Amino acid sequence: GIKLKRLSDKPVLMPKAENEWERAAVFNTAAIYDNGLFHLIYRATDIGPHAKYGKYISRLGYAVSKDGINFMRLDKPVMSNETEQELRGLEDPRIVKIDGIYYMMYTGFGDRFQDDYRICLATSKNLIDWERKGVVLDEPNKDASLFPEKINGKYVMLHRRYPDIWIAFSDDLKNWYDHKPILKPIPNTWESARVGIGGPPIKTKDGWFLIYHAADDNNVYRLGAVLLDLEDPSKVIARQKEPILEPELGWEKEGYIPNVVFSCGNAVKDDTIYVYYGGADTVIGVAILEMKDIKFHH
Amino acid sequence: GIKLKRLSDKPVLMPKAENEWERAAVFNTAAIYDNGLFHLIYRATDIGPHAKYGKYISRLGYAVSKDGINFMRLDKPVMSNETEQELRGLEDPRIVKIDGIYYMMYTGFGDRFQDDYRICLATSKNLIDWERKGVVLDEPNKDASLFPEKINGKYVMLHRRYPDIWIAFSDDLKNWYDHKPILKPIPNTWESARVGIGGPPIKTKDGWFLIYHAADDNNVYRLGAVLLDLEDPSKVIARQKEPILEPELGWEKEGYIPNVVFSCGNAVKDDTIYVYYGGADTVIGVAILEMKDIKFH
Ligand SMILES: OC[C@H]1O[C@@H](O[C@@H]2[C@H](O[C@@H]3[C@H](O[C@H]4[C@@H](O)[C@H](O)[C@@H](CO)O[C@H]4O)O[C@H](CO)[C@@H](O)[C@@H]3O)O[C@H](CO)[C@@H](O)[C@@H]2O)[C@@H](O)[C@@H](O)[C@@H]1O
Ligand SMILES: OC[C@H]1O[C@@H](O[C@@H]2[C@H](O[C@H]3[C@@H](O)[C@H](O)[C@@H](CO)O[C@H]3O)O[C@H](CO)[C@@H](O)[C@@H]2O)[C@@H](O)[C@@H](O)[C@@H]1O
Repeated sequence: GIKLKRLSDKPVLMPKAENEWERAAVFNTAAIYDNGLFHLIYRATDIGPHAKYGKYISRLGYAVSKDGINFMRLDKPVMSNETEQELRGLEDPRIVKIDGIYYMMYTGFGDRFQDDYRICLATSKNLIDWERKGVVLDEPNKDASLFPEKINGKYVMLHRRYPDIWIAFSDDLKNWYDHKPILKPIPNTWESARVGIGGPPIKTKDGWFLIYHAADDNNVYRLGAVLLDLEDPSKVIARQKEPILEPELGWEKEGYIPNVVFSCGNAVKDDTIYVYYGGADTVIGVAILEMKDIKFHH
Repeated sequence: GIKLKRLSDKPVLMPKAENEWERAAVFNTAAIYDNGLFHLIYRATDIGPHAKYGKYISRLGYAVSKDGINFMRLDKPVMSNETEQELRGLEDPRIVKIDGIYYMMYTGFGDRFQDDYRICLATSKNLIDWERKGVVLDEPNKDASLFPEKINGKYVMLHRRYPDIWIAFSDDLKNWYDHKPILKPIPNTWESARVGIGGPPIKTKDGWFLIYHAADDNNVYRLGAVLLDLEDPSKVIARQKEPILEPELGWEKEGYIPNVVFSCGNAVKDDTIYVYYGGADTVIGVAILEMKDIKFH
């Protein structure tokens, strides 16, 4: 079945000692192909991203590439910790573009009380200047994105009421309705502990192609794939049994958080999907999948 | 008359010692407002830009800003020294946008023989990925730009056959015709030694507003202003006698090349012109002019 193919045995982006805001880790990046270029909005921390290392703050950087492998990067974050909901920063952005506007959903980590993390929304026309729209769902939640277009006149979002992937609908992005779970962990497998989306889903002629992540009972993170019905994305057409990507290389297995591959971004150019992923919550790699190779076992 | 007003008493961009390609100087930048942002394509050198320091190489960097004062910058040049005409790099870019395409004219400095510098053209849709189109005029020349639109069906360019500003016309950017001088130095003034354009001209209801630079007989560089006729830009309607900008601050007067202000870029947002300029061939500053204040005596 479906296996992602690494474009490089080295990371495509790494932390930068000279800049405090991204000195420790760059990971879990949004990705989009636009106007002839691959664009990354990447999560970056000043400290290793676990409480055992310290009070890490996540900020969002910008990088750009012609080929999807070799990146140039801006020296300052395009979004920084500004609100109370963002006391400990902004995490794990997912971006789609609808009618000339980029919609980014990210985790605002406050850590003022138990489960003080919230899905937040920001919009942009240019990926540099972001306007905050506030909390999307006022509840402990993350792993969220819009679908890249309206379905039957409505905005559609994926979210993650622990430990399951959920879907919901909205007329205006302000109020959400028709919440329902669509994907759950499976006991005694690689995907037993929890599930959550990767990057935003991608429209194909056979359905919505959605990459997801899961953790096993040792907290090893891997990626998998599902296909959702076009008109009712709450309906799962197919779910591949085996992972599409697992920690294999040294920088996937070792880092601040061991044995993690984790995606928040899948850019598309000429029928090739470029899946960007965090390795060990420390660096960013890329792996590809050609659209024609999206096949689920009949 | 017309005076540019500095937005800051500090530079808006400075060299960055940790990157070789822009370690010593950033200056003489293109500038354009697009999609809610100010964009700079800046000239950068690895060492002080004078022969006494060595064989400096110029490369082109990218910077971006919401407000036109505070910039973020990419870590690598968007264009580097690649051809024989660019042995010593790429200098002094001027950019305009026509029908979704950015046209950048820059100096390719080869230094293989006397006067081995040529106006070259590159195009982009995104300001990051540039496609070389080659030499524009095969002759010693610089200080060049397209006009930001076609006039009577034709591309129009400014150039500088030393020491005068010239104009020329083209159907296709490949062959040029109707070369004519439009602006010359004036003896016993601040603009006695030579003249050349600043950034691309800006369309006004009264004519084409063109910032130019000049050097005096001590090689002090200042900016001035002219107005050209809309339909025949070879015709000068007005020329201000006094400069619009001169070296005054420490980082304009002192640096690798003393007493220089030099512009290759003027971005426009909501009827305000943002004139970016090199100071002392070392750093970049910005000064503004509101359209309503464009008045000639
Ligand atoms: O520094 C002010 C601006 O100078 C021009 O570009 C520089 C250079 O100009 C040529 C010539 O250069 C002299 C001397 O002025 C210069 O300091 C040294 C540097 O090693 O070389 C000398 O030959 O000066 C003439 C008088 O204006 C000028 O017409 C010549 O083109 O040209 C080289 C190659 O193109 C360039 O690297 C230098 O920067 C301007 O075009 C701006 O670039 C400078 O701001
Ligand atoms: O969004 C805030 C932080 O959430 C984290 O995930 C938590 C929770 O984290 C656990 C550990 O798995 C984690 O390594 C350490 C880091 O200090 O904190 C613990 O509380 O794990 C559950 C299950 O996956 C999530 O539902 C929670 O959101 C990480 O994602 C951090 O990166 C993030 O800053």
